Amino acid sequence: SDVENFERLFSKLKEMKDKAATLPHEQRKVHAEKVAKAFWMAIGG
Amino acid sequence: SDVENFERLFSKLKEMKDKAATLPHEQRKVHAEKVAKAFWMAIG
Amino acid sequence: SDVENFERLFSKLKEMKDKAATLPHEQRKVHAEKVAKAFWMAIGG
Amino acid sequence: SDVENFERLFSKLKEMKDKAATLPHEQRKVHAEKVAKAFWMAIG
Repeated sequence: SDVENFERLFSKLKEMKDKAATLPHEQRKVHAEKVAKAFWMAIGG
Repeated sequence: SDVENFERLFSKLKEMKDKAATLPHEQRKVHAEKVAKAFWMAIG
Repeated sequence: SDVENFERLFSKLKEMKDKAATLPHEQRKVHAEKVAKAFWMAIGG
Repeated sequence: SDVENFERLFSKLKEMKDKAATLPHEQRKVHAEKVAKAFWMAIG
């Protein structure tokens, strides 16, 4: 029904809000992994 | 200790290998989170 | 395999460590050779 | 002894010639060792 659909979509919006809050931590993790890949290639990995 | 240094460096090589291997997956997560943020900011 | 690759890369890190330990002796040798080149040019070599 | 002095000075000229000629190669070794040290310190 429309109520269950709205409840599910609010849950989806909360999911999107939480993903957005994760973004700065995720971007720092990506930078650290880029550094690791550069070192990994440099030593001949 | 010789063996302890190898133990430490082996795990640091493994950690560096794992970070490097996870980079494409993490880049896809960052993109998906950016899409989620843009839609959340526009809607909410 | 991944084990042989890790073993080879540890060997590479030990190579880099040994090169780093050689650096002070190498810099003293470079200074002595710079002195020698200055004298060599001075006497018309 | 006249010949002994020439023997000594000839080899000192040769040693000085050899040091001077090795300078560019040794400078490249120093640079490579500095690169190895920077990466070893950052990783290990």
